[PDB]
Amino acid sequence: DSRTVSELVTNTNTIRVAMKDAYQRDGKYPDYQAPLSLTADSIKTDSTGIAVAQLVQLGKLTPDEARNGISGDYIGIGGAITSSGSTINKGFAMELNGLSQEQCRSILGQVGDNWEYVAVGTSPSGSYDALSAGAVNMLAATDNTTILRSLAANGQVSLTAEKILKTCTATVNSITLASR
Repeated sequence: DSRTVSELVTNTNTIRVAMKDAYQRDGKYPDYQAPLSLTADSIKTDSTGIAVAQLVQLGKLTPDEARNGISGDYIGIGGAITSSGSTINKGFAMELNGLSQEQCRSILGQVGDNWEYVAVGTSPSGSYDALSAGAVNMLAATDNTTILRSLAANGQVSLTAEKILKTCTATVNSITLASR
């Protein structure tokens, strides 16, 4: 469903800018609070510190821009680290869950170059496996199948069509995008 993919791709850009704008004054980004309890009602009211709910409450996102229309979940957003021994979320990460191989490849080809960190996982609809385990390590080494691009030494990898074919190789795929 190309309309849904297109919407998610366009939204990814809006979320990136929203996060940078909202949390520039602070100098660091919020911890992950799962968005999996949110509904089309409570995206507008939730007070537990879920990033996408905060961006909606700030007017930076509409309620639908916060939602992954492929998985049916509100989009997961958590912290990311920018140095090896750090406890501070100097970056942020968003995860796009529940993607078929074809959806994953389409999205990667349309957004992957816009981010400093790009990883592919297998998080299903209903789960955010890349964010629920703590801040994302933006310095993870790149490899063929899972960490595509990162802030690591030699992590600035060109996301060629052939490299994208080497990933999203699972039945159910997910993409994690992170930035300073």
